Amino acid sequence: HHWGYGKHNGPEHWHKDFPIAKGERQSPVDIDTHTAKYDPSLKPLSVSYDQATSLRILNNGHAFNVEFDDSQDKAVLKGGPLDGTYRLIQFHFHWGSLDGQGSEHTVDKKKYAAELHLVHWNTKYGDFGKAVQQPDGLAVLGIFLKVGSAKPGLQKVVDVLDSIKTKGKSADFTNFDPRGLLPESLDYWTYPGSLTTPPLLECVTWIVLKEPISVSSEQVLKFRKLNFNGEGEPEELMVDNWRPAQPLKNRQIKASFK
Ligand SMILES: NS(=O)(=O)c1ccc(NC(=O)Nc2ccc(C(F)(F)F)cc2)cc1
Ligand SMILES: [Zn+2]
Repeated sequence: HHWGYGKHNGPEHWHKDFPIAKGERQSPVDIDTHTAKYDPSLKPLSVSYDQATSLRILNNGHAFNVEFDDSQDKAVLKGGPLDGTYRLIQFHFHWGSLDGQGSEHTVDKKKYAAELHLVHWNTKYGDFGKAVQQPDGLAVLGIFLKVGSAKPGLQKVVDVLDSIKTKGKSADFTNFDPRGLLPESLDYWTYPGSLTTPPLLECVTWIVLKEPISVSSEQVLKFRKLNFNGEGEPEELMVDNWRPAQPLKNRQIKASFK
């Protein structure tokens, strides 16, 4: 209820209301590239976003979510480590106050400027709320952002942020094509984990792409102008909305590539 990313309500406090914060399959994690093992058993990853139907963008006080119509199999993720069909429901990002931090996952302890999460639920469970109660309910495709060249397919997102500055604001966001946020390669790492925000449910198969996308400094600067607060409340810039790496415990990270 009053969780956030500050000193007084941040990740080190979450366990009091959400004891699974100290569980056995929490996310994010550091991806040690030397220890991850290539797995021949992985099937090809299939990202099928041609019929994706975006609807709205919402500042929820923690990030902003671009939401999709998930009432039919329009935009789906299949293959890789996944059994069956996972429907896209929303994407969001986590980012930093500085270009050297912001990602949730790390790669050999490297932090990226931001991380995109494309969230999908397993259609065998009928709805998102049921899926999050299952160990294989969700698949989140995570994509790192580094600062360099602009990402043209992100600009429509950046340009609507002025209209959702504060918590609880939303705006129409139709006809956005999430294909424009992907890198060229679908090479990935995968492991079983959790939501990275309360309620921290252990329901996610994480698929983290190896290739980052590049976004411009100007693009990420606009993310940092958002607010965690509601309208008419003291301004708190929406920055550093990332959970740090958690203990790997009894898990193995698998690579799709040699
Ligand atoms: N950072 S992360 O990728 O691990 C992650 C964290 C929290 C969530 N939660 C939701 O998407 N919640 C949600 C979606 C959708 C609905 C619906 F509208 F269907 F009720 C109700 C709740 C997802 C992902
Ligand atoms: Zn996330």
